[PDB]
Amino acid sequence: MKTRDKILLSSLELFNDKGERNITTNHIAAHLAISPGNLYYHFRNKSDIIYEIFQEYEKLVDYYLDIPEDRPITLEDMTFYLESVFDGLWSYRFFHRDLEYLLDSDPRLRQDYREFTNRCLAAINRIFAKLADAGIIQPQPEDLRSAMSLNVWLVITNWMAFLKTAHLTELKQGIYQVLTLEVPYLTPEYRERVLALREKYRP
Amino acid sequence: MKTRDKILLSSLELFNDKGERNITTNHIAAHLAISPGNLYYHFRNKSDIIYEIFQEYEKLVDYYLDIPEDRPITLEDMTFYLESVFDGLWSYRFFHRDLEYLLDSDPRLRQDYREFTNRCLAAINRIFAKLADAGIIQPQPEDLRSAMSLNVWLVITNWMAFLKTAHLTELKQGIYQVLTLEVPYLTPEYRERVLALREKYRP
Repeated sequence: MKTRDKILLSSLELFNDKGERNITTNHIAAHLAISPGNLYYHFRNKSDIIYEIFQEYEKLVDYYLDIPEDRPITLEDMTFYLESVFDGLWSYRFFHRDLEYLLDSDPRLRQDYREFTNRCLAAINRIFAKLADAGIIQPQPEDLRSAMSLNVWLVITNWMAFLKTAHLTELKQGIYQVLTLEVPYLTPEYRERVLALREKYRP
Repeated sequence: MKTRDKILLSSLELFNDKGERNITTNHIAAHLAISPGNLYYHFRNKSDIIYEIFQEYEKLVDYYLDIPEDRPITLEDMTFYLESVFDGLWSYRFFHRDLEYLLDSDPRLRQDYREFTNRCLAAINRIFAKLADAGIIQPQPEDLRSAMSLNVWLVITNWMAFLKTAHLTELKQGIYQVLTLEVPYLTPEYRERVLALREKYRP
């Protein structure tokens, strides 16, 4: 692994574990046993570290939420989209925790995150659109589906934060809450299985 | 106004405007034109300021969410509960922004916030329970209602945070998203008005 990749890997670990608030470039250099100057060669400041870490998260989520258009959406796809996004949110937990300071610190990050959020929302719309086509949920108007998609986002991205105030694999039980959003829209064909599936995620 | 009350009022203003992360007791003393020693008399450290500010927010929300039991719940009550909680979340915006560091800094705050969250959730259950009794929504099982109540909480407390990433009275349009949760459970009697009401909050 190249020195640079260690820097990104270790920074992520320290940010997730101690909070980005409390981690400086000197801490990161000390952890990695490289001089401050060595770290500076690869990254001029902490914001540049954070931006590149975000760019890896962005690439990951885009890859998971690249919806296939040549086949119908299955329940196994639904569980994959949900689990993989929840795993992402755990692996990059430092980001959503200090989100608002990170956006304010970096206009590039703010711009990219706004655009990323629209892609994610557009993938949630698209998943529901396909679930309708497959006969899993009842098809809904353009407005009520945009609203419902935002609620999915709001629930998923605030689950970690709720767990810290209520008290790894403890984390995925937020799927139960997301599936609760689509409980009354389930068609007769699938009501039995989707509820059965939902139950397997209960805290 | 007593010197102490100014300290709490001004600390809230500086925390909301600049972020608690970036505000120290010296900044607060400087803003108020009182010596560091004068501030120390009233508050030994920043955590004590924050705890007391939280205790005022807690009292406020408890007062708004003290559900009357001697009459049925109306739609006007529903809008009040929603608007007042959203106004609270704006007025104390600094708290939810740095929530996780604030809980970690103070075990008293962590304990009280966990308990406060249960009271709030228990008021959401109770509001739905009363909406069922009034014939506004369809009555739901104990489990599906606990789940739905948590989704309300998850949506409300993450609305501010979404607005910073998507781009005062701009803030209350999250009511549309909360009411979207109860759209399919509306009874024939009230479907017309609750949707009509929901529309008045559209961004």
